[PDB]
Amino acid sequence: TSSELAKKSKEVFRKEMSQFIVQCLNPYRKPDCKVGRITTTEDFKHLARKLTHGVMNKELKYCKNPEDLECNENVKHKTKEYIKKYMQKFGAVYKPKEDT
Repeated sequence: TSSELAKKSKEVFRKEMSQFIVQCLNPYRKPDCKVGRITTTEDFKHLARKLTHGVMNKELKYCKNPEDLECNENVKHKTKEYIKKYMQKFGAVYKPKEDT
């Protein structure tokens, strides 16, 4: 049932994860963020979207069956760790035009 299960699971996942990523990015949008400080809300939102999309794509590659495409613990783990490591490339400020 995973073709349709996943229709709903990807949107739910991407939503959960966008919220989780949003939560994760929250300290970065703060004016005293040392690393990967998010410039603007639009950038914050764009990045949250983008990160959701990259976690999603990478696991869709290494999972292939979206019955497991969930913003689960494993995924969260991978995500927030990915996020940190990701934002470390921006430097002080988040500069997506100089992103990977």
